[PDB]
Amino acid sequence: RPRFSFSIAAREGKARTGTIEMKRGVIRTPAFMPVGTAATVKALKPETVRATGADIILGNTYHLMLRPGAERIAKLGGLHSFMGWDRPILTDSGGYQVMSLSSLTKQSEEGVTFKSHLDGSRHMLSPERSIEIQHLLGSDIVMAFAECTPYPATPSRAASSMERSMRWAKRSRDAFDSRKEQAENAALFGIQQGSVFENLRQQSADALAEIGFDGYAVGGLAVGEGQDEMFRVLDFSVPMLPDDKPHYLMGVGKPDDIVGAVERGIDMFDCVLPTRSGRNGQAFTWDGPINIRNARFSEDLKPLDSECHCAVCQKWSRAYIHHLIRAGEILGAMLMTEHNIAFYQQLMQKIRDSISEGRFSQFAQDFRARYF
Ligand SMILES: [Zn+2]
Repeated sequence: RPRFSFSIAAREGKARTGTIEMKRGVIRTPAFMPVGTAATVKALKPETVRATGADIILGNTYHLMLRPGAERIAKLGGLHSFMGWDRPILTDSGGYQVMSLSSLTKQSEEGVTFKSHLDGSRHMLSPERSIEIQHLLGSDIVMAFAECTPYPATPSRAASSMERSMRWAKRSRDAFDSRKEQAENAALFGIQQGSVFENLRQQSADALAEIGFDGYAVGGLAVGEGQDEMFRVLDFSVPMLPDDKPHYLMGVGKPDDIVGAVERGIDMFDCVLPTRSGRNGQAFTWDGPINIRNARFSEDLKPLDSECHCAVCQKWSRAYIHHLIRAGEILGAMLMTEHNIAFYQQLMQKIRDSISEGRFSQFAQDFRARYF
C-alpha cells in the first residue's frame, strides 16, 4: 500500500532478507529481476514470468525510447498496461546501453548525444530526460542517470566520471521531485560509482546519502574486473551505503556471483544471462550449467534439473528440449528460458529461507560445492 517501504526481517552476517512494499506489490529480497528489453521478457508471457516466482522485472529505457518510444507508450497507457505486467517494474536510466549500443556517442555535462543503432538517431539523453522517459513508461523504481566508468579506469578518470555522476544524481533527484505524480507513486534509486577505488566509492556514497534516495545501487561492477575484484569492491563499498535501504547490484547474475554478493549485503540483482543463455542452449542446474545441445542429452529422459519444480521440468525431458534447440524451434527458447528464470527464482528463495533460518553461510558453502 505505501509508495515505498523496505523492511529487513532477518540477518546473517552482512546478508539480509526482507521485503519492499510498493503500490503495485511486495518484493521479497534478496530479489532477482528478469530483464524485459523491448517491453517483453524474451520468449515468455508475463503470467509465465510471474509463475516462476518473479515479483518485479526490469524495463529497458534505452530500447523503449527508440522503439516504440516513451511518448507512445505513455499514450497507450504506460508500460504495465502495454506489456501486460501489473506488478512493479524497475527501469534502468539508459546511460549504460547508450554507451554500449549507440553510434557516435557525445559526452558533455548536459548529458549524452547519440545515434540510434537502427534507424537514424533518437538523439538526446540527460538526467532530466531520462527521469522523464521513466515517468512516461510508468516505472515504479526509477534509476538516476549516470556516467559509468569503463574498466580499467585510472584514478583521475574514475574520479571525474564519479564527480559528474554525483552531479547528475542531484539533477535526477530534482527532476524526479518536480514531477508530483512520479514523486508520490514511484521510488528513486541513486547509483554509487568510483570504479575499484574505495576513496572514490566513499565519496560517491556520501554524496548519495547527502542527496537521499530510496535505495542505492552499486554501479560500475561486472564490467570486466572479474569476480575476485568485484567481491573485493563489494566488501568495502556496500558498508558505505545506508543499511536501512536496499542495495542493488546492477547487471550481476551468475549464480555464484549472486550468492557471494548477498553474503556482502546485496538485496537486488538483474541480468540477461538466464534468458540469453536459454536461447543459446545453456540450462542452469544445481550441479552447474549444461549445454542441452550436447549429444549426450539426445536420449536423456530426465528433466533439465531433477530438483527443479518449474513446469518445464515437470513436463518435458532433456531429450525433447535438446531436439527443439538443435532444430531451432521457438518452443526450445521458450522452454529453456522458463526453466532458467525458474531456476534463478528458486535460488533466491533458497537464499531468503536460509538467511531467515540462520543457515545461509552453510547454504552458500553447500551450493558452491555442488555447483562446481
Ligand atoms: Zn525446471
